[PDB]
Amino acid sequence: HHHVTNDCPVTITTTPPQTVGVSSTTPIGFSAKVTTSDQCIKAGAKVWLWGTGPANKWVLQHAKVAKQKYTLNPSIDGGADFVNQGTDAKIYKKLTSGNKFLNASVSVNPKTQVLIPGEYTMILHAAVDFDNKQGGASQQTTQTIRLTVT
Repeated sequence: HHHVTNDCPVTITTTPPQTVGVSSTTPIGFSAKVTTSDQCIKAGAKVWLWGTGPANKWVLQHAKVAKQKYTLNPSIDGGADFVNQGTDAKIYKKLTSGNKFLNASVSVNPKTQVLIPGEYTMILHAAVDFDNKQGGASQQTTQTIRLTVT
């Protein structure tokens, strides 16, 4: 029903960098949150979050060794959805004035997923879809989540 004349921002935050010991058994949480401007929410903006893995799953990737990685399936807030009823892990949410954030998280369980020392990064992509004067448009950005082991 509405279009904007300044493109919607895509505003993502993530968990700050974490450090853990190789022998820790505690679950490690990582989360991301996406929003946009109040005017874009009024206009009907839809925000997105996705990873770089198969089916847009989130990948915690060792800096040195290509094959060392964990592909993680996200959990999302109750107002968000997965693409195609969950056949893909890409996430979207139509924001509203009473519900302004898309929130999602993953977890590494050291008990089932072995912890190797070193640096890990996890790339997340976020976007916002809206209409401007030329019709459908989107802006996207990226942020990298970090984990240091031992």
